[PDB]
Amino acid sequence: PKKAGVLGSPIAHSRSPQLHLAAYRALGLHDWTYERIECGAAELPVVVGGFGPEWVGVSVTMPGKFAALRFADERTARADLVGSANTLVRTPHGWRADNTDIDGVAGALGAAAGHALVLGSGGTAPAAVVGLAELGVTDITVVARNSDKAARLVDLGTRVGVATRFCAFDSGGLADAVAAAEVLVSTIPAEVAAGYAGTLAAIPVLLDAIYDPWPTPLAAAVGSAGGRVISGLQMLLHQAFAQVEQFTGLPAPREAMTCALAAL
Repeated sequence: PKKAGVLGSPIAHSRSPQLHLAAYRALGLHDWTYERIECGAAELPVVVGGFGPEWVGVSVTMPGKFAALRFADERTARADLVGSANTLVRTPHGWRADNTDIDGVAGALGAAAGHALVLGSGGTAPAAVVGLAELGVTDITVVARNSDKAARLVDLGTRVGVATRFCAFDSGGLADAVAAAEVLVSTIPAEVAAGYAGTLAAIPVLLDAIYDPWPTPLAAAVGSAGGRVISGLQMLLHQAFAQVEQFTGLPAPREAMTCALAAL
């Protein structure tokens, strides 16, 4: 019997246990548990440090992903690349940090090329840039409120081989940016994106990281226009596959987890 869970604040409405427990069931790991743990950044070392030996690893959501990367004694190249970790895995002597939000974006989209648009400068935005690059996107426009953080994201794009630029929200460049991109990944709150929904509506494909409440105004606008709409639930599904594999040592049971997501 082993233990896993998700660390975050807030955490009460996490859908991670539904996915992980569906997976453990399908794998015949019936005795494993997966718990929602209220945990902020400063509290992360207290909780993970206090884990007994039956803990195999934990998922980490906001606001602990930077603290998670620091707490680990070992970090994957991709976690290093995006600058934070949503996964901690127990190793013989310590903890390894990974970031599966990259898989979350790349897997939810399946494929992409040419030009992409990313809303937001922090959160899952770095993972989205890397995930987009991974799929073979060659040009990314970052649209964000924070111009300083956006420049850092732009440099990351450049460093994974992608022509990357910043476009301010209310600079009069957004329409041109939408017209040139084939896919939009939105990492900002639905409340912020809503006012831009009319301009963003024309995008051929939307991946909205938000999944609750649903639909977001942006999703409704794109869906109304006939664009492909992918909810945040798909990102959650695809980032969970790699965590299940690292926690269990077994292949992610994709059909069982997909059935659990449909219920979600």
